[PDB]
Amino acid sequence: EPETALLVAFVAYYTALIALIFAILATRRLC
Amino acid sequence: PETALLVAFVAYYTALIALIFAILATRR
Amino acid sequence: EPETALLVAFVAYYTALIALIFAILATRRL
Repeated sequence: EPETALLVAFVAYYTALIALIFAILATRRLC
Repeated sequence: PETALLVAFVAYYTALIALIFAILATRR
Repeated sequence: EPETALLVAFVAYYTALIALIFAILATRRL
């Protein structure tokens, strides 16, 4: 599957951005 | 291809772990 | 639970960046 690779990469790219912001929010919530 | 889809799945599961790790820190 | 969750937030931060890299690395294969 050639087109499926972009599907998982985009989901991974946005999910990692969601996890990136949550880590920023969790740091600034305690601190 | 399978070689690129495998790397995209690592990124996906690594993003899932980072997302779970973020939840564990929020609950505390 | 106290200052411990701060370090766990740092683990989530760098793990997400690693996921961002593999998402870009998987795009380079196309």
